[PDB]
Amino acid sequence: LKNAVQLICYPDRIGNNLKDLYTVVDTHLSEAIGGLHILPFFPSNADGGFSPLTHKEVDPKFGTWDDIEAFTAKYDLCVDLTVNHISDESPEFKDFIANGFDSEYADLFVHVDKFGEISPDDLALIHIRKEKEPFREVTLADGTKTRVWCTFTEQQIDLNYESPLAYQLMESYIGFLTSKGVNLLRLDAFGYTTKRIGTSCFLVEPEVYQILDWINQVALKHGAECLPEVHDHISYQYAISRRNMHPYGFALPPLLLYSLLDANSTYLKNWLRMCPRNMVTVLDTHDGICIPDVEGVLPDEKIKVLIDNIDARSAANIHSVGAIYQLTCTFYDALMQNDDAYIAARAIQFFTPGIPQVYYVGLLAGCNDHELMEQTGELRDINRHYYTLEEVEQDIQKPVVQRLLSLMKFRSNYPAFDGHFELNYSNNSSVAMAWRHGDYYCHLFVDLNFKTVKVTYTDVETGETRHLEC
Ligand SMILES: [Li+]
Repeated sequence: LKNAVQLICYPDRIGNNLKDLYTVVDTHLSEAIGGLHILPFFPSNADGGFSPLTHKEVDPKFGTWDDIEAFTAKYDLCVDLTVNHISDESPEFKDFIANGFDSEYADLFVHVDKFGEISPDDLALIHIRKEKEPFREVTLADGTKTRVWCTFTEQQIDLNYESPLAYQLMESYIGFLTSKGVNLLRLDAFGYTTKRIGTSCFLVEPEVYQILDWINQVALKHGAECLPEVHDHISYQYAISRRNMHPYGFALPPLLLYSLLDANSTYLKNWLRMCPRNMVTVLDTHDGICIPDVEGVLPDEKIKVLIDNIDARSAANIHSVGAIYQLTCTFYDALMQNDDAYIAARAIQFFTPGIPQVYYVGLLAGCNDHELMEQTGELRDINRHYYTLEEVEQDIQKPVVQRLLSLMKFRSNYPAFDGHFELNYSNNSSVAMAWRHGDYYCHLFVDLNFKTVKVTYTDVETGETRHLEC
């Protein structure tokens, strides 16, 4: 897998289709990116393809499989394996309803009547997305009432991992996708899949790791890399690094938001000393910033400083089990549209060990739009605005976006990152990150209280060290 800036993007949000994205990606980002994580295409009733009827298909409006294949041929390809759940509209679920209890698929779906009568203590013990019980009374064709357990939307149905049919549905999905050339696959919400009474049912030790390893092994024979995603204390991300499945850099976005807010480099630098390896490093993402990803990394005093100095166009936060659970804003509006601060943030991300991943609304320095969110009624939709290609053109004609593009291209192009990372000494208000591969060497220095981003690099054609201000 190549060490170049990637791109998380939608099949339909930019352009009218996947090919339209290909036209723009070839026209620009051809030299800047080298990878592509495309949010799901396959037909879904809920969560933007997070609940597909099947991974074995591509929705027609978004595009055709061959267009996805063309992306696979040119760049790296990452797509979502919703290992936790499948659609109710999905045929295997439909067959189970038609056959009622007597279906091969039904054994694969989890049933809550199997657990006996759950205690109130055991009930409260469960890790909760929303404040209704994670259950689903199904209307069978038989005219009978049964209960399946699902974590997210009712249309999504959780598939338990005590039936090997779960692992086998997985393996067929992985087979199709890795054949289509997907370099990497992200295991969506892996922790939720383990379920036990008297247990949180999220990230349960060590079965969740065992389930992850089996999926990873099938992918490795497949040749597709695994990027399981979890929103929990970084220690779980470190465990994923030990597994060799790639960890996510969920801690760095709020860490950098604080560090830029207060002009404070200390916690960022400790994290850099000890960050997990094989990480893929985000700033702006298609979800919000689920705060528990920064806890421990940033003190509660500083998380409170950040959350307060947020409250002001800027973030909106919805919390179910916490005073703040998540905050939804475009990263640009998180930094109050200050483009020097945003450039420093992207540079720091790129010098962070791991594979940097820029988001589309981030790449076009997009400001959040309330109106798309209001019609949807979805929070995260302020970070998921639709782009037309001429909107694209005029937005890449912005100075901040062109600076960003210069930055993205250099990080993918430069030899030194392929070497070792050495973080340098600096004061508590600035940061110094260096890469040294062989003769090649590059060096990011950011002043956080002035937002100045100076990179010194050695270029073989010159044969001499050179200094530029990205
Ligand atoms: Li690996």
